[PDB]
Amino acid sequence: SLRSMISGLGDPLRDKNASTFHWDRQLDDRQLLYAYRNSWVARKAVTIPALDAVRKWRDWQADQKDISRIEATEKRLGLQQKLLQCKTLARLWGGAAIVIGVKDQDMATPFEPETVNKDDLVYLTVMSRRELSPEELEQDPLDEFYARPKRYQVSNGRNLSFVHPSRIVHQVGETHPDPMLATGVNVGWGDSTLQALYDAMMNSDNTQANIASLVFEANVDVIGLPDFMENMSSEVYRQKLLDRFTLAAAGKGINKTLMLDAEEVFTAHSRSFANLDKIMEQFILFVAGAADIPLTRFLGQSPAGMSSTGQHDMKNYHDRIQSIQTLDLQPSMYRLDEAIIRSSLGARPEELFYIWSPLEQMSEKERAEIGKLHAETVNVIAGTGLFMQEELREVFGNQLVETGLYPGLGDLLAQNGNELPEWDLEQRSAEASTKTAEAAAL
Amino acid sequence: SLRSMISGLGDPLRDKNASTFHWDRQLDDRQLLYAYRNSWVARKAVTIPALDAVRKWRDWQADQKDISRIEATEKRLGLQQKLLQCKTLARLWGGAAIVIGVKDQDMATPFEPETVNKDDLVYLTVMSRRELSPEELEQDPLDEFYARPKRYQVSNGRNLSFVHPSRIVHQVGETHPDPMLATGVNVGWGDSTLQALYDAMMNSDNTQANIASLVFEANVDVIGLPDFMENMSSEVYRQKLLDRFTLAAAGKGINKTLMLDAEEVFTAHSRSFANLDKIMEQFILFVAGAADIPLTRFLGQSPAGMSSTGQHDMKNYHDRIQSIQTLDLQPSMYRLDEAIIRSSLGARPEELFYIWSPLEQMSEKERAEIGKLHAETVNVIAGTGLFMQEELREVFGNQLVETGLYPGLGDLLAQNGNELPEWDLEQRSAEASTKTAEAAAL
Amino acid sequence: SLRSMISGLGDPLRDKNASTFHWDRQLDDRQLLYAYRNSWVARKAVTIPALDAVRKWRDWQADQKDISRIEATEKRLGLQQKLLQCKTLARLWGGAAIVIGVKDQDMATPFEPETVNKDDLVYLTVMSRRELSPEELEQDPLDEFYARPKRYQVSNGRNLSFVHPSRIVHQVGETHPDPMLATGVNVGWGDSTLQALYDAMMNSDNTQANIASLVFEANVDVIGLPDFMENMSSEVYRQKLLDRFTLAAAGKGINKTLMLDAEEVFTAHSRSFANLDKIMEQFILFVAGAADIPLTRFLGQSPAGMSSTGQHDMKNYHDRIQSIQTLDLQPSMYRLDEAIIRSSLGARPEELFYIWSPLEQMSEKERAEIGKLHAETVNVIAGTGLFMQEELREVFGNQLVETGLYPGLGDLLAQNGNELPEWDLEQRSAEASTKTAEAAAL
Repeated sequence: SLRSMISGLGDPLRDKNASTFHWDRQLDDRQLLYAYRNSWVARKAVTIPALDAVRKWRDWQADQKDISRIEATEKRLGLQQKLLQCKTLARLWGGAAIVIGVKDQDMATPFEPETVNKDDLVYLTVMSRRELSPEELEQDPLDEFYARPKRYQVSNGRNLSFVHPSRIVHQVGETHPDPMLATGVNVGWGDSTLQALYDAMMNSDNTQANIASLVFEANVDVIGLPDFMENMSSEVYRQKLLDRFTLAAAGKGINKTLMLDAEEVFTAHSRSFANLDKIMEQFILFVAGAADIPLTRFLGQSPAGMSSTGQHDMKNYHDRIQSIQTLDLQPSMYRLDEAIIRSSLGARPEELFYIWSPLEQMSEKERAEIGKLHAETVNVIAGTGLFMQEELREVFGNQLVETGLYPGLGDLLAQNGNELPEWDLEQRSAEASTKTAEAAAL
Repeated sequence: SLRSMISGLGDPLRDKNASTFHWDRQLDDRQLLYAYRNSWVARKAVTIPALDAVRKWRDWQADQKDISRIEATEKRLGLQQKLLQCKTLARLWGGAAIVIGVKDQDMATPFEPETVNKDDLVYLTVMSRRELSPEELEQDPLDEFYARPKRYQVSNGRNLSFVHPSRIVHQVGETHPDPMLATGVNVGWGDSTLQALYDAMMNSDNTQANIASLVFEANVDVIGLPDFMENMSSEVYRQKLLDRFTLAAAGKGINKTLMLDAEEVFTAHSRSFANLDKIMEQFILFVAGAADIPLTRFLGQSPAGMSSTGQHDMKNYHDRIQSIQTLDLQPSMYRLDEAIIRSSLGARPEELFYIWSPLEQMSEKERAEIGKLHAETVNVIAGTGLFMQEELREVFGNQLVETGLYPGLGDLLAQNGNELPEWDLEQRSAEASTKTAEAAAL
Repeated sequence: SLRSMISGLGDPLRDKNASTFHWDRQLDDRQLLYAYRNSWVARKAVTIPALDAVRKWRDWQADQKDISRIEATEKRLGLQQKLLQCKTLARLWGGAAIVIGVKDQDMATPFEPETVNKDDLVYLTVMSRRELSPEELEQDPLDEFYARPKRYQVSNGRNLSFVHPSRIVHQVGETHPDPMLATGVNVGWGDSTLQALYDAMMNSDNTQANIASLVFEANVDVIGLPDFMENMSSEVYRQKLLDRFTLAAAGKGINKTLMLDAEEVFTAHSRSFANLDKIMEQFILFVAGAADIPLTRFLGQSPAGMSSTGQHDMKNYHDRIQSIQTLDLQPSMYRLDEAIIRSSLGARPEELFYIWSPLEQMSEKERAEIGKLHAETVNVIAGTGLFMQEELREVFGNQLVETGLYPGLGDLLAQNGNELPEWDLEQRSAEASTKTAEAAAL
């Protein structure tokens, strides 16, 4: 910091630039509901960066007619919607959690739903931190889920139901830096995301309601009567005055002219609206920066965006979503996603995985131009002898279904699976001339 | 420095330009928590330059079905998330540390977890400088980890647990220049990154709360009564006045006209908002420069970016992240990354390494155009005789999986490994005509 | 210089333009620590032009399986980080030095670690000028390291340890012009780089703290009471006044109107913020020019850069770094870099060297287009008979690994080294028809 001996440039008593500033903590438990429900600024910062992470998602890899019924268990349970509805409650409140139910599982055991090799999966109920209880910490620096609550008092009505954390997907809004020293309602949970952007939000919403108040007082005018103290001294006298000024100040304007006495004044006070529109747009920058959403997605496609050059428009926004898909949704679904591939009739392979779907929407003419190039990498790879032509039917057959170009492509077990008559029992002509190569040459 | 004998241009008593300036050190222990939690400026400067360094990461090299289970030990331990959660605490506080646990390892020995050739690795717990203790320095100028604490008092509750630094990954925020003369809480640790950008942050956040205060006082107006000293002299008299001015100054504006006496004044004082919006944007430059993040990532995609030309948008920002991946995360993981490749059933090769993944997101049409060119370098290289066609199946097979173009490509041990019938037992026709070359020519 | 006889244009008594100016030397020993730690301007000018010189570095040349273990000795000692941590301390302070330790080496001898042909290298400790001592000069104009200190008192605690300069890499910040006449703490060292840019730094940081002070006084207003000398004459009277003006001047603005007496004044004084934002940006030019960093790297990608045309953006900045890599890091590592290639089991070749890695980051699509052209220079060179096809397997095999296109390319000693069956024992058909050329023609 700077401090000058003359002119007081850094003195915390005289100068107040940054020399007299600090931060006090701020807390909120009820107005989180009021702000989310009654403000479009607060509802957009909660929903949309969590809604764009599960729009397109999770194309699997192996096909032994098994990519079809590994999705049938997802569509039955509604795992797409229940991960969206969980992440938003973790975004609004301090955190939320969805709890897994495998059939015939007892209590908060050391609870792995990984060994059960059946087709038994029924429960996916999702609850916020309102309906859970993080009522331990267990600071032992050797346990799995260290500094995490080990036991969840969760039920309504009938029983108590201690639940073990390995039965629970654990979702937080923002990770607290010192989780043992943390306080408030969210003890074993994270912190809300209306915490940091509360000051940026209330600066913008106050100046909207102030500048829209000045438009009513766009020009107020006064009329000064000489002895006005005495006309307004009874009821019968003052209604003789104010009934006539109603009919005389109703129709003034372009097509009527006022008549006044030479004493009466009639000045007009016009307010100023200079530069009050570049102020309104510099505050929604600081909200959109606080939510980490560009103004081509926040505030829709706004005309006041002049750095969206036509190749790198929103490439930073899809770099933020892929840091949620691989850092907040990928680790916490580890007791899932090996249990649901376990529910393919009990059998679980090892080289079975998934990737996340790409996020950029492509045009219909661009998807035709993409599919024209994928057919032409194959023509160059198959032209050189480096892979089996039995082999390329699987790989190019699999890449061309998840593109969505030829979606009705059922080739496994219907179209002789992966076998044609012409692979090995037609390449005799290459095996014939090598038998004639040196035998009929010398 | 300049100094003139007349006009006092460099005199530290008369001129105060830079002649009367110095720096005093500044310290902070509690408001690091308040600023990180309650300010979007401070939380963004901590998280995002440490979050973009572990988004995409570490594609390995050798495939003897071993790139699959060398990642299974990473996904089990959660090494992706626990390196992100470690670097942020080192970024906020003075430093942080994650400690390795190999099964059946005793104490703070001269502790190499490199010789143990088993499949034994369980513990990865990550703690800040709050929960460690750097309680030596050992200034001997010959030891490994010179000027580094040699012993860490770390446990909670039960025992004391001296821990050796070779069991610990050591992460700091900013490296202190003179580590022996250093003081404060962080003795053997680094310095926080809210240290340097504290002045740049508080300049911007003060001027946000001042300019949003002037919008309430956008135009205040006064009304001067002639004898106002005497109406406001009791309770019954002054409520006769202020109840009527409520109903008379509530509805003034476009559709109602005030009536005043000819003595009463009613002036209106309009404040000025000239150039107060180019000031607001020049202070977030100096924050984004202090955090070393461009305003196309800081403050999202901001419309006030006019030097992001369409080829070199953020090429400086990915040059900064690759200087973290190879200078702060690459050396400190040296007792890791040879222990985890040791946990491939005890056997560790020598020519096994990794590179860091590229950081630029590519479009879906651009990844089709990249894969169309990789197939065409092979067609030119295989067309000239310089490499084995047995050999190019491995190299082009390995480069085409980490691209993500043909991800379901299991060719090792399933597709006859690396062997086709047509490599050597089909090139007889080239070996036939050379037997007919000079034998049947003379 | 100019000087006019009338109008006094160059008179050092009357005119003060440049006629009354000189320079006094300036010194600083403690505030180098305060400015580096508490100012983002000073820390960026030290670290970044020294951090971008060791980001990518030193691809070696010969491969006889020896480029792999000539890097294993670098990665073991941490020579990448310890050259970065040395150059920054030389950049901040007057200079710094890293000292080499070869096993079983005694004292400050005439000390060449070049003759020792073993695998013995353990010590790399790096110390600033704080922990060394340049306590001779030896002005004899015939010696190696002329005007350089010949002996370094360096240890802590136990012993004295005279160390010879050929055991030491000598790094300075800025080379002093007259090193024998030099004074201060840095006698045998260089000068700091906060020396020259001290005036440019303090001009910018003062005007940041002044213009952010005016925003608090954006519009101050006064209220003049007629007899205010007499209300403020006791304690009970003045709190009757100031408690009512609190509740009357708290809520003034758009939705409340002040009521004053006709004597009371209420003027409002609005300050001026004209052109105070083009001043703020002309001072960070002169800092970035002083640090010799363009504003597309200093201050991140700033929107106020309008000479970064899309082909020659930062080509001057990489011309400055290559003048550090070949003029400050290349000569001083001469007792290294022949000792570390000596540590390849004692044997040192002669035609073994390195180049520095290129600095421009390339896109992923551009690295595909680069590799498509390198395959096509080979197709034209191998098509003409000017080089052995045995030979091009080494050269194009070596250039295609350091590009990073096909990184898993182990061809030496695994893929029959450099030999195929088809080089010489398949070109019989060219040697056959020349035997049939003139023999079977006449």
